[PDB]
This record gives sequence, structure tokens and C-alpha cells, in this order.
Amino acid sequence: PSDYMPEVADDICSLLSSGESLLKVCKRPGMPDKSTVFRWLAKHEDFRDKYAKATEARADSIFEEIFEIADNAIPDAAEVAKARLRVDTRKWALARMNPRKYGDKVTNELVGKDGGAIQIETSPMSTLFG
Amino acid sequence: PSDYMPEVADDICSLLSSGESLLKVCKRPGMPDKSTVFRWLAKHEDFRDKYAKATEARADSIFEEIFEIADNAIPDAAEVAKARLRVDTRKWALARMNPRKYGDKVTNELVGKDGGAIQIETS
Amino acid sequence: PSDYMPEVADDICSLLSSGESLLKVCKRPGMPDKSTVFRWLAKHEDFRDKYAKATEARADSIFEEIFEIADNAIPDAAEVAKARLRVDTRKWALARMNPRKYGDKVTNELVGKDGGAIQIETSPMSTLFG
Amino acid sequence: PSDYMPEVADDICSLLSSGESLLKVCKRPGMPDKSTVFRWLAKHEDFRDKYAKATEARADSIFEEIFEIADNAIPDAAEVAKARLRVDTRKWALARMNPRKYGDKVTNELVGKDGGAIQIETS
Amino acid sequence: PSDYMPEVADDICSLLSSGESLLKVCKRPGMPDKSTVFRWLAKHEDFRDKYAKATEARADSIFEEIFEIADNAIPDAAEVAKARLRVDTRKWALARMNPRKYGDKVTNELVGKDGGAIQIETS
Amino acid sequence: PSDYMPEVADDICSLLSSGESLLKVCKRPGMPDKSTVFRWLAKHEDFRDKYAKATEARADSIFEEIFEIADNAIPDAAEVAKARLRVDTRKWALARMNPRKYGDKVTNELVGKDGGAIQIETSPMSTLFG
Amino acid sequence: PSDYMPEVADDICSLLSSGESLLKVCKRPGMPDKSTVFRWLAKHEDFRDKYAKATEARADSIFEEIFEIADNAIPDAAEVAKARLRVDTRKWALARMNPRKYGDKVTNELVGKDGGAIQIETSPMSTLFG
Amino acid sequence: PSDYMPEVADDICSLLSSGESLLKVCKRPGMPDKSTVFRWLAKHEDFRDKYAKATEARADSIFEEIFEIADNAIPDAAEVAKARLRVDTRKWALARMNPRKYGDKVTNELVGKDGGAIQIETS
Repeated sequence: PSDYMPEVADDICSLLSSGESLLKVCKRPGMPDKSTVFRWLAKHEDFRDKYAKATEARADSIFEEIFEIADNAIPDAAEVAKARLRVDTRKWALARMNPRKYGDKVTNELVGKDGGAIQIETSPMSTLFG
Repeated sequence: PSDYMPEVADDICSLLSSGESLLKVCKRPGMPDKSTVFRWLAKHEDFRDKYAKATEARADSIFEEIFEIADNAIPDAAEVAKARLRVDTRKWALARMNPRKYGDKVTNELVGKDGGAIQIETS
Repeated sequence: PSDYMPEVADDICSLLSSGESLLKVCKRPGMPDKSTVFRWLAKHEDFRDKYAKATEARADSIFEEIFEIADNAIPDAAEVAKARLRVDTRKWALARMNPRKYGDKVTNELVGKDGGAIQIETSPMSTLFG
Repeated sequence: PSDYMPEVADDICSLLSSGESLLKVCKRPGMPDKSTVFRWLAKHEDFRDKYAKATEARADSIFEEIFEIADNAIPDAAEVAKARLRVDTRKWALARMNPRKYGDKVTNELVGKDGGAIQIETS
Repeated sequence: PSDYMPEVADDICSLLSSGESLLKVCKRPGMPDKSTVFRWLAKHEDFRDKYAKATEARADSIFEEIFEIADNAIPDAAEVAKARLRVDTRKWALARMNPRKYGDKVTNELVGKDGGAIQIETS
Repeated sequence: PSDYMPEVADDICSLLSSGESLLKVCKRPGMPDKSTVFRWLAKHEDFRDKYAKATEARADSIFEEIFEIADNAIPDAAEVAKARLRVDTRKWALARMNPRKYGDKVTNELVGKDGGAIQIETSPMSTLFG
Repeated sequence: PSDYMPEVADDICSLLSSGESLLKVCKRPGMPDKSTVFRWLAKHEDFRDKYAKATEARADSIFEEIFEIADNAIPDAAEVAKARLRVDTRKWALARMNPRKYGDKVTNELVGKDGGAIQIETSPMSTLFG
Repeated sequence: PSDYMPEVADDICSLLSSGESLLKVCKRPGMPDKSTVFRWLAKHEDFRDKYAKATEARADSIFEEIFEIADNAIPDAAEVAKARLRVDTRKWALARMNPRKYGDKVTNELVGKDGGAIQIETS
């Protein structure tokens, strides 16, 4: 397909939601190529909105998938290395697909000199930096 | 089973809470598939919340799993690499399941130039 | 056991305090399974409090253990890799068991442009972000 | 072709937008070489901007590429190492092509000593 | 020996101070086991403090150990990996034993957009 | 050449702009050695300015090059390791050649205790740190 | 030696200044063991002061040494791994011996939402955190 | 040669400036040993400064060296590992020789909860 076809776009959203990657989806019978999908996205806000929803769902699906990829890895050096690459790629992508949920989490205990208060000295500007 | 069912959802939460993963909970007979569970979650805030707490319980179980996976790894190169991948995947996931509890922990001692006070100029 | 049994809970706390992991404890004669332990925790504040104390002690015990795991590792590739995994897992866990004591430690010397003062310019809000 | 041409430049943007890299776009017959494209960019702000947006489109294509490179890696030691290098190079590049979208994501919970309020003294 | 003893505790501190680990101190005849030492520490603030300072002394000894472990590693793959693990474990531990001395050290030059002043808007 | 020669300096800038490294450039017929190039830079502002422009262009050229080095790596352990070293070296250098463009990119969502507001307590100075 | 001996302490400072590690120094003819050195340090401020100076010099010496360890490594897998360990250990230690000089160096360009100004909203305290 | 000599020191700076390391400069006949150079530096501020600038020049030379070391690595496992160590050591050193130029570069987009404004409460 080249022309925008909502039924096809809807199927793409459903498959992505389940965790399937776009390039893999686009290899299925009757699907548009990825370039065409991105063109559809660019010109159709209805699709963009549903695709954004599908991306959130895709991330939640992948989050479960990474446990399976690790736990079921064939215990052969090259196969484990591949499983690691697949998991690392998904971890990286999840943080971008939903930063609030899957971004890194750090608690910073902020203290000052010698574990006392943070010491701050303010002074008049000494150069023209405005 | 596609239509939201408050009893099946409560059941899912109980299973997750006892350490079971979503994939296993859904592979059971009569259970909704993963896509359906996620849809339920999306369209019901009450399920979203109990599921969130079940997720924190799941995390506490996974935390104890990582010790076993590491300590009981088969001492063969690929099996140890696999165990490492299993543990690393769980560590990463734990931080997201309960950030307060399992996120990274850093203490930053903030000082200024040469260990003096932090120097600020404002316009 | 399924019913809450304080004497058993107390033994669990003592074993954890010495550095033993929960799943290993739960394999000992007469112990509840881990699911049951977590259920006991959920419903009994007396146990939760003692378990929190035991977790602090567990961390201090593990902190000593990591030296032994490294120093006594069998000098075989796979055994050293396993020892490393065991130590890395403990290091990660210790920071969560007692963040104040075992979290990362960084001293940040904060300076500004060209090693001078930190330059800050404040301006009226330019969008509605309140 | 050395002299700036508004149509060839628009063409380059369209090709980059469809996922094609600059090296490939320039290896085509009748196209400017890379050095010439960069010169054009330097001396025309209108091209700089459309090129920037084409770069963001390229990034969205590359994002989907990394899944394929990882999942379809040949399970041989060197081929997996190569796939890892290909993916790592793309991840790094993506952050620079669209920082808002593909940069690192961190949530920092900022607290003070012992989990109390952050303590500050000022002069 | 289970009951707190101020002389045995002072002894433990002296031994730790001279570089000896707790495991070794406790494996000695007549010494309390590790669990008992930790209990003492928990229920006596005076011991907690002298133990903390003995821990800083221990850290200074360990700091010099890492040079020896690295420089004198047997040049065999697994022995070097073991030496690396021994050193990495000590580096990590040192930061926690004396954060001021052995924690990470970073100098952050903080600037604003394009190297200008840091731009802040407040409500 | 030892004496500053603008035509040669100009050629150096052109080659660097295309992504070639300085030491490689200095091996070409008729080029000065690197020490001499740095001496020319030190004493000639016209060259320094053009060299700075060339460095920006060099970085943009290298940014494209890293894809090719990775994608075309010979699938042999040592050759892939070399390709990785070549790419990692370029990534590191690019951030220094143009920090604004090629530096690391992080979005920090800043929150306070328990995900609420950041809690700040100010107090009079308690030591002489001015 | 057990008793504090300034001439010996002075020699220790000179050897450390040249980059030699303490345990290696203490193996030389007539030197005290490390425990004794630390005892001398604890009780003699003259030695502590000179030892601190020696530590600064030691760091500058090691900074040059790391180039030699890397560049002269025997090109054998295990020997390169050992050289790497020796260099990594020194890099880590240098930052602690002289944090101002050998600590990590980062320039953070701080911007706000969408690359605009950093947006800050202040509010009355909503809990008792003073 | 132990006594500070202003001409030998200027010479050292010139050599370092041309890319030569201190070890090589000192292994030359008639030159002070490393310990003596460091002593000079300690007791003369004028030498400390010219040496600092010579160090920045040295850094600019080393920056170009890393490209050659990487690109010309012998494609053998241990030789590539050695080249990597040589490059990594230089990268680390460069940041300390000229922090402004060769330190790490990060752009931090600072936002508040949920991408809103950063929320602060003060006492």
C-alpha cells in the first residue's frame, strides 16, 4: 500500500502495542514499508495519536519480554551475547518510549562540605554575562 | 476473556503479588492475554493502582531472586554469562518497579572551587 | 508453616542478620516458603519492624562477605566470573538495604564558566508553567 | 556540482528523511560530495533547518533499525560483537540527532542529609 | 563471649586499625563472633565510634593493598581477573569506609545555554 | 616546510574538514610535520581561525564516518574490536570538537522527597566560609 | 624499626614522592612494616605533614607512569589485562591523592524545558520538614 | 643537575610543548631527573605556569595521537587491547591536562515532575 489506509494503520498499532517492532510488522502480508508508515504518520494526526498510544503499550509489552529473553537464553557464548544485545537494546529504547516510567531512577542525598550544610556565597556579577 | 472482570483482575494482582510474572499469569487457562490486561489497566484506574502495588510486591520477590541466581550459577562460562544477564535484567527492572526502594543511591557532597563555598553570581 | 509463627519469624531475622539470603533461609528445615514470609510481613508489624532491623544487619554482614568472595575465588575463568557476579549483586543490593551507608559517594566541586563563579540570570516567566 | 542548488538540497533532505544516510545520498550520480553539502549547510540557513528536520526523520528510522540489527544478529561471536557495535553507534548518534527524543532519561529524587530537607547556608 | 566487654571491643578496634579485617579478628580464639560484634555496636554508641575510626584506619591500609594486588598479579588470564575483582571490591568498599577521602571526585563546570549564563525563570 | 606557508595551511584545513586526522594529513607529500603545524597555529591567527572552522567540519565528517566503520567491520573478533576502538575514539573526540552538538544529552526530571516538591531549608552561616 | 626514626621517615617520603607505593617501600632494607608506618603517622605531625607533601608528589609521578605502563605493555592477552589493571588502579588512586588535579572533569550545559530557561515554581511548605 | 636552572626549565617546557613526555625529556643527557623537575615546579611559580601551558600544548599533540593509535592498531586481539589501553589512558589524561578543552561534555535539560516546572518548597 502507498495511500493511507486506516484499517492497515490500525493493525500496525495493534501489533506494535503487543511489543512487535515496526520493521518486523512491515514484513507481514499486505503491510506498507517503513518509509510509507513514517509518511502516513507525518500527514495524518489520527494515526500519530494512535501510534503514540501504541508506543506506550509497546513499551509495557517489551518490559515483560526482557525477562523472557534473558531467562530463556540458550547457554552458549554467542547466544547469550545475542540475548544480552537484545535486552540492552530494549532497555535503552524503553526509556525513550516512556521516560517517566522507564527512565533511570536515582535518589541523590545532597550535603555540603564535611557533611554539613551546602555553603553558597553570592557576589555581584564580575563580567557582562546577561 | 476480553471484557474487564473485577475478580479476575484482583486475581492477577494476587498472583503478581506472590511473585508470579504477567506472562505466566496470562498463560494460565481462562486468563486474559497480556494485551487485554494492558487494555483493562488503561481503562480502569482502580485496577491500575492495585496492579501498581502488586508490582511493588513482585519487586520484593525479585530482589531475593537475584541472590539465588548469582549464588547458584553453574560455574561454566556461558551459564555464568546467562546468570549475569538474568540478574542485570532484574536489577534494571527493579528500579522501575519501585524507584524509591530500588533506584540508585548516591550521596553528593557539594562544595565550591578549591573546597570553599560554592560561588554564584546573579544578574 | 502457613500460620504466622513468631519463633520462626525470629529465627528468620537471626539468619538474615548473619548475611544469609531469604531464599536460602526458606530452604532450611521447618521454614515457610518465601511467599508465606512476605505474607507474614504484610500482616504483622512486629515482624516487619524486626525484619527491617535484620536487613540492616544483613547488609553489614554482606559488606564483610564480599572481601572473602573475591579473595578466595578459585582462579579459573568461570569461577572468577561467578565470584564477580556474586560480589556485584551484593554491592548493588547493599546500597538499597542501607542507602546512607552503602550508597555511592561523590564529592562534586561546583564551579562556573572558565572556573569562575556560577553565572545565573533570572527572568520573568515567558510561558504559563505554574 | 559545487554551487548551492535549491532543489538538489531539497532532494537531499527528502532522501535523508526517508532513512537514507548522507554517504549514500552523496554516492549517487549527480549529487554533491559530502564536503560540498557541508559547505552549503554552512552558508545557507534555510538548508541548515530543513536538513535538521530531515535529520530528526532519519533518527526515527534509525530507532527502528536497532531492533532489527539486534534481533537478527547472526549467533556467532564476531557477528554478535559487530551487531553490538552497530547498535551502540546508532544509540549514541540518535541522542545527538534528536536530544529531546533520544537523549538519556533520568529522574533524580533530591533529598537532604539523612533524607531530611536539603540544608543550605548562604553568605 | 556474648556479653559486651570493653577491652575486647577496644582490642577489636586496635586490630581493625592495624589493617586486620573483622572476619579474621573474629576467627581468633576467645573473640566474639561477627553477629555478636554487630550487636555490641548496635547497643553501644562508644564502641560504634571507636569502631568507625578503626574502620577509617583499616581503609588507609586497604588503599595501599590495592597497589600491591595490581602490581603483583600473576600474568595469567584468570589470576588477573581475580586480582581485578579483589581490587574493584576494595575500591568500592573504600568509598563507604571513608567517603570524604575515598569517594569519587568530580569537578563540574556549570554553564548555561550555549556557554552563556544559566537561564532561570521563576513563578 | 618549516616557514609558515598559507597555501599549505589551507590544504591542511581542507583535508581536516573532510574528516582526515592531523597525523595522517602530515604524512602526505609536501606537508609539514605535526610539531610544525602546531607552531604555525601558535603564531598565526588567520590559520587558527580557519583551523577552528576546519575542526567543526571535521567533526561533522567523522559523525558520518562512524556508521561506516561499524557497518563495514570485518566479522572477525580482532577486526571488530579494532572497529570498536576506532568508533569509540571518534565518539569521544567529537564531543570535544563540538560540545554543543556532540556532547552527551540527558533530561533530568527533578523531584523531591517521596516524589513531592524539593525541600530546601536555609540557615544562617555556621562557619566562616566567605 | 619500631621507634619513630625521622631519617627513615624522610627516606619513606622521598621514595613515595618518586611514585613508589608504600608496601613496596616497606620491603626495602631497614624499613618499618606498613603497620608501623601508619602508627608513626598517627603520633607524629611532622611526619604527617611531610607524608601529605609526598603524596602530592607521588600522584604527579604516577601520572607520568601510567603512559609508560600502557605503552610498554607486552602484547599478550594476560599481560595487557594486567597492565590495564595497574593503570586503572593508579587512575582511581590519583583522583583521591589530589582531587583538584586528578578528579573527573565535566562541563554541564544546563538548560530547561525544550531548551529554554529552567522553570522553577516555589510554594509554601506543605509538610513539616524543618 | 639539581639546582633550579632557568634555561633548562624553559627547555623542558619547549620540549613538552612539542609533544615530548616528561620521562623522555628527563632521560636525556644533562637533564634533571623527574624528582628534581617536580621540586623545581614546587619551589618556583614562574616555572609552574610555563610548565602548565606546555602541558596544554602537550595535550593538543596527544589528542591527535589517539586517532593514529586507534586507526593503525595491529588487528590481533592483544595488540588491539593494548591500543585500547593506550588510547583510554590518553583520554583520561587529556581531561586533566586541559579540563576546559578535554573534559566530559554534557547538556542537561532540567525539568520538574511530569515535565512541568521544577517544584521547590523552602522553609
